Amino acid sequence: YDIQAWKKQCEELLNLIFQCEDSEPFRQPVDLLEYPDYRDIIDTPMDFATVRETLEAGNYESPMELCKDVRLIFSNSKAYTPSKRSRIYSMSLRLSAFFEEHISSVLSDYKSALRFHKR
Ligand SMILES: Cn1nnc2c1C[C@@H](C(=O)O)CC2
Repeated sequence: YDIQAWKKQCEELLNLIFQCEDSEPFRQPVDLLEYPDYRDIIDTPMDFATVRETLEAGNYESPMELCKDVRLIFSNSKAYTPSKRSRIYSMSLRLSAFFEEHISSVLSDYKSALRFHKR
């Protein structure tokens, strides 16, 4: 019932994501010189270094807020892809399945900890 445990769990999951070859297109903001029309389609850019920095600055209040920003990395890739069979989009799908499989217990444990505290 540790209410704060999600933070280190999320740091460790981000470490696994940064080791994954599938995360390379998403580690830093999308290069606007390489994709000149990117901001014509994407309203809110997001990347894993921004998620890690926000976590490390103490600017997430819960793992749900972190999960919303990671999900935005994946929804931006899906909105920007010219094809659902593109290389970078295909990497985003695999990485999203890996993230979702690992974040489930972090969210469950955090919510259980809040419920125990409320009692
Ligand atoms: C920068 N980026 N993020 N997601 C994607 C891309 C490139 C896009 C394309 O290949 O034109 C496919 C999906």
